[PDB]
Amino acid sequence: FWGALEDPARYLVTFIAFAQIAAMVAPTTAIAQYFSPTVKGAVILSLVWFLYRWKTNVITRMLSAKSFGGLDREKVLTLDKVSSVGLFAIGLMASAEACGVAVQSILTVGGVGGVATAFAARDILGNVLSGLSMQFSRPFSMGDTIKAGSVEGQVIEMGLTTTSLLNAEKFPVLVPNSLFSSQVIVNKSRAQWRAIASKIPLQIDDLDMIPQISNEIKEMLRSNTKVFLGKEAPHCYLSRVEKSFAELTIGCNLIRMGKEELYNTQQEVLLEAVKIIKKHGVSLGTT
Amino acid sequence: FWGALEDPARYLVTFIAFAQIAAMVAPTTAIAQYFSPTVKGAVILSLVWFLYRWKTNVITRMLSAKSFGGLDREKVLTLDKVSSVGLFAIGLMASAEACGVAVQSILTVGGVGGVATAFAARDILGNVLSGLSMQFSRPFSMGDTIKAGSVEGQVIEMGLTTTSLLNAEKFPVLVPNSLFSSQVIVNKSRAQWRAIASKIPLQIDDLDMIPQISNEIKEMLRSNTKVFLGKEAPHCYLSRVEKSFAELTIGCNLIRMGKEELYNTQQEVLLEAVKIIKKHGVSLGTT
Amino acid sequence: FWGALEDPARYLVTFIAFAQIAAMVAPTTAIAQYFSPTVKGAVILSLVWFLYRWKTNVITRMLSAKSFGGLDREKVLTLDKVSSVGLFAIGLMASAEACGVAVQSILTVGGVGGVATAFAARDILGNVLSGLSMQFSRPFSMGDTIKAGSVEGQVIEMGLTTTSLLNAEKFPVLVPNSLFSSQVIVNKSRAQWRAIASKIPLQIDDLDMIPQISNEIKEMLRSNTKVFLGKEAPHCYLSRVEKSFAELTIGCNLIRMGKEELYNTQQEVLLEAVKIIKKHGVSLGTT
Amino acid sequence: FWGALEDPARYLVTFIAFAQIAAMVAPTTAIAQYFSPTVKGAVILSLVWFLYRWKTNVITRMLSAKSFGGLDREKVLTLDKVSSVGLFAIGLMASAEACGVAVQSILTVGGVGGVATAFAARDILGNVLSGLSMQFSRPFSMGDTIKAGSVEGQVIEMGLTTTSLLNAEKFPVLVPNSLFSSQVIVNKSRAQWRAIASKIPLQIDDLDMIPQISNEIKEMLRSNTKVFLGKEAPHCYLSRVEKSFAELTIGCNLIRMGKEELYNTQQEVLLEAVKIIKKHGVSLGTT
Amino acid sequence: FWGALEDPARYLVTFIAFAQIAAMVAPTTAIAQYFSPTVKGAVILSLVWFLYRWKTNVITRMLSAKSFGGLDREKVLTLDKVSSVGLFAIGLMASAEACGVAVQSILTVGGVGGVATAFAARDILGNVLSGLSMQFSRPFSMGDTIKAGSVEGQVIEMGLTTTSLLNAEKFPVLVPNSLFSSQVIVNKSRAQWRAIASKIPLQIDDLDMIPQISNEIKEMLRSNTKVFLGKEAPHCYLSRVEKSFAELTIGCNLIRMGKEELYNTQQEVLLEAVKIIKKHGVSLGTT
Amino acid sequence: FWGALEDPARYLVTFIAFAQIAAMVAPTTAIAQYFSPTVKGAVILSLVWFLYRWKTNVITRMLSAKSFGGLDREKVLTLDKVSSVGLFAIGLMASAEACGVAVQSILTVGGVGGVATAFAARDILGNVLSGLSMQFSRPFSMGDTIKAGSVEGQVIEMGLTTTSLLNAEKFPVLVPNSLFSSQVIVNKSRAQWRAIASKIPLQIDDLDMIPQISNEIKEMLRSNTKVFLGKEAPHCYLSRVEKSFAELTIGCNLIRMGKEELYNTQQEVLLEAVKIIKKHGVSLGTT
Amino acid sequence: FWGALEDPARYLVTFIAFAQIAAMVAPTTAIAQYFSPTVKGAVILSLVWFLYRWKTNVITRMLSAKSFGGLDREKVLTLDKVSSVGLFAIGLMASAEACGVAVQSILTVGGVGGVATAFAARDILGNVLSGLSMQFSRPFSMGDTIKAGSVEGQVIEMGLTTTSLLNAEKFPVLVPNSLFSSQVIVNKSRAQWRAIASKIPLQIDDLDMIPQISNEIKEMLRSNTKVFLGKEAPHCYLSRVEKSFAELTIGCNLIRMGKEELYNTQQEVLLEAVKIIKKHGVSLGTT
Repeated sequence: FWGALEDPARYLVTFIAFAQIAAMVAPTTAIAQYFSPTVKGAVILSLVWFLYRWKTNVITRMLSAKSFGGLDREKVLTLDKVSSVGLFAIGLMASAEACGVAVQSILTVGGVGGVATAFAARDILGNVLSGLSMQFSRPFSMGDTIKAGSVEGQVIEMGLTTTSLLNAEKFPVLVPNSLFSSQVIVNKSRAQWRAIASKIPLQIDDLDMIPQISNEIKEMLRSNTKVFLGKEAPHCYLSRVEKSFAELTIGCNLIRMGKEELYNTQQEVLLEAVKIIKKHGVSLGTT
Repeated sequence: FWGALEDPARYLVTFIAFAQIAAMVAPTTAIAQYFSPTVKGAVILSLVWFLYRWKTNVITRMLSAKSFGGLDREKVLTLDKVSSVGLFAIGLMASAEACGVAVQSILTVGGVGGVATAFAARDILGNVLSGLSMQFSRPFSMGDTIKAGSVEGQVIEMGLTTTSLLNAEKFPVLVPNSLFSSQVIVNKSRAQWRAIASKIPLQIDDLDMIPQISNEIKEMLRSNTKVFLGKEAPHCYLSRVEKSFAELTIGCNLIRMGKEELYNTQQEVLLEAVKIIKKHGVSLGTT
Repeated sequence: FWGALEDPARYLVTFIAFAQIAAMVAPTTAIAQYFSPTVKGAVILSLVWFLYRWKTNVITRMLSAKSFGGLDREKVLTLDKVSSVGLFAIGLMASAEACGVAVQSILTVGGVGGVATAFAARDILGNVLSGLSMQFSRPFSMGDTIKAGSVEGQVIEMGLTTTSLLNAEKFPVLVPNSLFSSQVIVNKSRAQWRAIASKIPLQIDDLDMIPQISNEIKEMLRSNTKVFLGKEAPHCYLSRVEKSFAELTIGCNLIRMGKEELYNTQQEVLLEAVKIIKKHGVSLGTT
Repeated sequence: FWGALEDPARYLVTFIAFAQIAAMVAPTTAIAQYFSPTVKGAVILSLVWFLYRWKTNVITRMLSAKSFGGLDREKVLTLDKVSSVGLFAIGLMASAEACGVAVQSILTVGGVGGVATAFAARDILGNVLSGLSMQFSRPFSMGDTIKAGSVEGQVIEMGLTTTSLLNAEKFPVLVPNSLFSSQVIVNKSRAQWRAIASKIPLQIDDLDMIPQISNEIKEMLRSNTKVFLGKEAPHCYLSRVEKSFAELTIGCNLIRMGKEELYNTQQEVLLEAVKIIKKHGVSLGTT
Repeated sequence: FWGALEDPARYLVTFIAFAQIAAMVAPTTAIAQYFSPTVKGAVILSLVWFLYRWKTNVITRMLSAKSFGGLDREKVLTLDKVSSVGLFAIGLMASAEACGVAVQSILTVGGVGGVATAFAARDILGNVLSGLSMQFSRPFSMGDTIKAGSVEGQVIEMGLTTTSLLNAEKFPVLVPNSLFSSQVIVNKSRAQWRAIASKIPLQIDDLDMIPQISNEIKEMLRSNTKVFLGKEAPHCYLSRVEKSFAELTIGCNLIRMGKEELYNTQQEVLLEAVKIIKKHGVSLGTT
Repeated sequence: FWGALEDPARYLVTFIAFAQIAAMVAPTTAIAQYFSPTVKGAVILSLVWFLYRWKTNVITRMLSAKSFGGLDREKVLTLDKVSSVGLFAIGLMASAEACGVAVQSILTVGGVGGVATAFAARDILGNVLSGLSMQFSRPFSMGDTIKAGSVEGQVIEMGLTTTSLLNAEKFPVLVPNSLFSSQVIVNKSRAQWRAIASKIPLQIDDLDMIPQISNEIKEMLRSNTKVFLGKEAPHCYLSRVEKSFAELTIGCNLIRMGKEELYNTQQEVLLEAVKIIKKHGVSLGTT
Repeated sequence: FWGALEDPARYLVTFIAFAQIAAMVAPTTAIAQYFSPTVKGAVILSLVWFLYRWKTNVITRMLSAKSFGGLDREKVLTLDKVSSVGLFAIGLMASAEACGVAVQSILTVGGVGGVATAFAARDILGNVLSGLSMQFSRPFSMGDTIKAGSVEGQVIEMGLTTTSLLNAEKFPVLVPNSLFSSQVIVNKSRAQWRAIASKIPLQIDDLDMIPQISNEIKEMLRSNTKVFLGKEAPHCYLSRVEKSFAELTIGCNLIRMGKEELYNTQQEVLLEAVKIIKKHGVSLGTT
């Protein structure tokens, strides 16, 4: 409040301005060595206790009068405590710098004791900066079923420090944002043309009808509705040939499945594929 | 105590103020080079031994008189020891800075010997800052069964440096707070619409009745009471088809289960599902 | 706007230039100690509130007039908020430096409170610099199916901070660029002469016809069309001899396969190889 | 010793004070440029060799006279060697700073050569600070069977740098304290209401009597003495249904077991549970 | 261009040199406080806009005239953008330092905002320095089939930041050079006297003929051509004795195999070894 | 040698002291700007080439005269090379600081080029400081069979940088000391009351005699000589009940076994336990 | 060359010394503000282009005249390029410091742009310092078959940055030296009294003859020649008792085996042990 707090803050620096310092030129060691360390030494000592009144009138204005603020009560009552040590740290650290008493000895205990809280606020401040860069980069939105670190889930909320995303067990995970600027984000809702990589083991003991099984499965997959063909072709090749079988890794490429249309297709592709395998008189394998 | 400690602290700087320095202008090298290094050199040397009396009268006022303080006795008796080296470090480090003796040689052994304890207090101070950010971000409360790093447990206490949460074995884990600003917090009590991902292997050898099993299991799951349907549909599709079977991954989505209502449902969904499988004359699979 | 914002910015420094400071030589402590801390103290205090008008007229010029800018609306409305704390930080940090009030006490809270955001912007700024080095080094292009960390996918987009590459499940992964300057990038589209490393177990119980199987498989592989021979020779040697079998690790080297020509060859090489094995009357092994 | 060491330390600075410097005002370059670099250059050079006598009279006073000190002999004989390089480093680093010879060139080899031992003492000093924070935070006491990193053991000793805790093999592990401020501490002796999570596979082939087995096991567990019921209910639900069986995950919640009362209960709960399973005519499963 | 760009760069500092500053000694605050902050303040302000013309005439000289330079077009068009912010950063950061306006407030936003890009360019600059040390240390050449981190491949190219090496699947891996100064490089082409470590399980049930099998296999291996014997002897000892067998770990040491001469030997050593095992009437084991 | 090296070192600074500088007051720019940059500029330039003679007379005094020193020859011949670049670095870095030529430009290439070797000597200097803290903390002695990181072995030697401990294969491991201040040290020779955690599977199919087996095994273990009972009781409970068996985890607590008395007890406890199991007519299990 | 390069380097500073600066006292702003910024500004500007001639006459003296130097040609031709940017960096960084133009703005772009290459040369310079500490600590020699990180091999070469050691596959691994000051070095050639830890499963079904098997195996092992007994006794105890067997972990301690004497003993100890087992009529186990 710039209309009601400057009275003991600024009127008591107009006081020490006029009463003792400016009007009075008393020659008993008060000009050469006290005119500068008691104006700047007293502007600061009554600008720190300006900011203490501008700060602790967020006690009167925000929590006492308004209904606990735009924060909560326990959030703002420890904010009028962690901003009262960062105001005493700048208060003693600037009031000792202007009074000339121990200038570069309190600045080195408060520039090193204040870089201790910069070595240590690399996690919470890294989350603030990475969550500040998620607003520019935009990897996801409020519905995208992303995954950072096997943290598959749809994004509930996007905060500054932590985005909360609702897990595969429908548990609201609260991912810190520094896991988004240092890790892979597999965004799974801005995804068109999804894919199948299934595998069917099959007991042949023939090893020569199997290019016709591998041809007719491809002829199933490219003559399938809701299958995308502009990207990679539907592949069905064999691998892992053993004493009795050869497992065919069926691959296909769907188009914009909605997760209940998806599993009907991942079911019916594999079932129709097994129908084509049983058409050639060969049963399925033991793995 | 600003009413009873300034006597040998501040009366002996009013002493060296008036007796030797201010009133006396003795010309034998006492003004050009001793007026400033013995006022600021003696304000500081009797402000450090002010803070030593304000500090060691927390011995008389807190532990000797009051019942061992708001800390314990062994907490505050090593606090009147770790604050007596941070007062001798600022005492020699400011008393050597005002006396001009070795200014930037003690400041570089105490600004580097004091950043050794800032390289090293990145764990305990990181826990203080991350536990100070848990008050603003609020990932959990005193009942939330969260997990940070396979550290599943309900939160007993929320401290500055370590929140203690009671484990799955009902052992009170004491998680440091820097595991909350750098890691995922799967908060499991602000969770509505929980889910089932079960799997049922089933020996068919038919592979063509199985869309009717996969349809009738879905018709069980969406006609089930206490099952949420506004989010993802109850899915029952097959995967991993082999020589004799196909395992059906039954998925469902419950609503706000209370962990004893939960397992009755995760039991009866799977039992009723097996009843529907045995209705179609197919038994369960070998995995 | 250098034609319409300097009026209250620069005309009110020509004001305090001429009106009070330059023309007026009033001897009541206004020259020795106020001529420099109120010109540079007021150039800066009306150059910060120049840049506040040049900055908040990107509100009028970019989002209000033009259609939300070359950024979006929510991108530029938090850019006129994160550039208004970096202008108040340089505003108080330079306005306190020119006014001489607490010079090296606000510079040490803003050079340490501004290196807190340099300890912490090592992820987002590391992504900017590594994505700035991807433009010079060029590991990949817009079609290259690269992989950084089991992150196999063709590159959709190449941004500053994150390149997005479409995964093996055709999910648009959004890889941060610092995973490209610190990790291996297996670029799989600037690849000629691809290879096969297959394995065929085979029940012999002879262990002496097997150099003729290993010779005739090599004679298959080097007399194969679309097989590259200028690099490593097509090898077929045995390993892992056991109670009944010896698995032959067939290796070959193809030439510039197009991923649907590829698996036809990886099929027919192994099938023709099994035809050569069954020509020598030995069946395949149990692994 | 402030009564017997100042003789060659301080009497030879009263010597160079009176004999050559203070009383003598010889005009051959001895006042303008030698009065300050040979008082502060000789106070320091006879305050370093004060601290060398106060330091090496811990040789006479502590190890030679007293029985090897409160440390050992090999501890204090290398402490009068690592404090004689930190006194020669501050001795040359302050004696070169007061003599003006190479001020900011020895301070930059001793403020950088002394931050080499601050980059490197982040492990031992991190253990000192984290073990100094274990006195305030108090995660455990001298009997608590804690575990930090699969380091299960009861705490023998709690030092500054390393707490030693006696392992599960009854080997005295010596955990560094920085593993307590950066890692989870599962304190297992301030634990009330311990739990059972057992599993019983059981060959049913019925799948319809099993809600009565799951009801009667719960009726065993809540009608059990020394079982806590104010927290989570005793659950017995099925999971992992397969070709012949369904494994029932029996859970229960005991009360303050003393590790030999515990395993009698974890035995008799599972035995009585198997008695209830064999009461319903179904045998146990194959897993 | 030092023959055609200094005209508006340097002729307009000879202008402000002669016209206003040097020849003119106008006494209206232009000598005591403007002679130094407007020569060095205007040398710099017309040396930055010298380097802007020397820089943006790499636009005219390199890309517009010559065919897109020794870089590409998109490489050099973002190089005339990332060198125009490092010239505006040094331009405002030196032009504000010479004009005296906010000296140590812009230097602390540009020495800390420029060490943000030194905390962050530790990956790309680490690759430049480690790839600059690969030229001195020389771990490999353009044909060496090295491996850093299971990154087996022959080295295609050796760049500054990334050496590209063609993988075991003949995919051109692009390894960053900091994986060569911090990790093991198994250089496999400057390798003489390669080795075999094979294993043969063998069903004996005798356990007493086996020193003669282990002697005759060694007599095979040292009487083998292309086998090196100056280093370690060819060993054949048993290990892992079980119910029926004992697996003999045959070791040998070849000489400078060329990868197709190699596998013929690794085949024929094991085949001849099995011939010696079948000579003693014992068949091979089950593992 | 302070009796024979100061002749060209210190006599040539008494030379430039008296001959040119002190006695001669020649007014041709030799007092205002050359009296200080050529005394301190020549004290240093003949104190660096004092330390070069005090350093390279460790060539004459230590290796040439004495038998290669208390180090070896190859140790001290590279110590008169790595101390001749740290003397040229302080020689040019202080000789350029006193001569005033480029003071803060060589100090910033030698305070940053000398903190490059402080970023990098965090491993070797961390080993020196952690091995300097092993002398105070004392985790082990010269016979203690400790383990740091699955590095089980008895400690042969305890150096400054690396303690060498003889492995479980009796290979002298050379552990760096920074693995002792950052990792767990399971000291296994200051261990009293060792333990057994054995397991016996046993085919019962009774599940009701097994509290008498679990009682009689405990009655064996507490009536056993050389078994400690003041700590945890000898436990024998069952776990992992399956189709036919229940494995009993026998635990016991021995007393100060000497590793050949140990395994006789770990043998005879399990054998006597199996005798008690076969007394109750039940054989051992399949696991 | 201090006899032929100082002509344009030093004769053109004797030129600007005598011709314009020293002899000429022209009063047109050439003494107060140009006498110091153009002597030190021109000593440096003709000492940098002294070192450019002393540097680029390693082009004439080393590679052009001598046969490509003690380095190679490609090593020294990029050394006359990476020392020509560290001479232009110190050239502009000191020439801008003496000319006074932008002193603390180029020093902060070259003390921060030169600590970017100190954040980044922590790998190559860490290898130089750790390989410089391998000369003092001496963990190994040129024949020692050491292992750092499963990097078993005999040491071929010991460089500054990387020691190359020939692998178990006889591939010359090139280990960086920072893997020796931060990791365990199991030096396996300064090893006396090697050991055996073998295991023999054995089908007993007796469980009472087995102390006589465990006694007679020990009587074999201590009555064995080339077996060391001054350290740990030869142990043979049982563990892992199951349905039919008990595996006896035979341990022994050999003496200074030479790797072909070794495996004959590790063979014959196990064979003789199996002979003693078959003497007691019990066959070997199934594991």
